Amino acid sequence: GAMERVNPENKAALEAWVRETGIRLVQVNGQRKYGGPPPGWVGSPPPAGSEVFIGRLPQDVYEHQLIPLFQRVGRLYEFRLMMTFSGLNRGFAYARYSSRRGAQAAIATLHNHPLRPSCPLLVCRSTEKCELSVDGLPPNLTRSALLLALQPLGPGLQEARLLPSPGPAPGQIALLKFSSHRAAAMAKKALVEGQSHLCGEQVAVEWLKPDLKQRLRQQLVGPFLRS
RNA sequence: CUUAUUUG
Repeated sequence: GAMERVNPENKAALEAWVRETGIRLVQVNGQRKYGGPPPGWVGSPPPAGSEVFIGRLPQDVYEHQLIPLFQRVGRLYEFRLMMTFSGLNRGFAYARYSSRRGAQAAIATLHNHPLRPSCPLLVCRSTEKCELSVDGLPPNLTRSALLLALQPLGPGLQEARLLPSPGPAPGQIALLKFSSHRAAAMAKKALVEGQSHLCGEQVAVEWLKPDLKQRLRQQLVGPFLRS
């Protein structure tokens, strides 16, 4: 029989695994995330580039493959894996390492890992979610009103600054530091949902980028090199 | 780089 039916043995295999480590994948309306890593180490990820994200993966692979592939390049603190149902499952996931040295090895090891002859497994980092980015903004409105305009929908905001535009054109950029990933996502989501066009102008909501951040920093160091 | 969570 079979060969014309689904294979539940796959999703059953990881169930038999999570039970033997006691991680018990927490569901998110259908998504899944791993946590509560095995003993042999103690601590918590410090402020570091310990963030890593794989992409362009197979739509049929399970975390029972991606997760061990993470625990071998470095200490995993928390992995997460998501898919969609608009017509077909996606294949993308990310993880946070005990330190950036684990995250740096992971990309340099998994990006160069051809899981299949047709799957150039892509990886990335520095998408910490800890910070939010904005573009366009109001015409002349002050930075104080920008925050207030999004403060009731993102009360987790600790600090924000507006200056270092991506260039070459003017228009500044707004860089918000939230209390948590989701805290920035709750605010970020409201802006893409339609809380944008503040002061009747225009806005574009996006996260930090590894190319954006170096350009941000190269001009941010400017006023910071002195008192 | 062939780049993602807010969610399907």
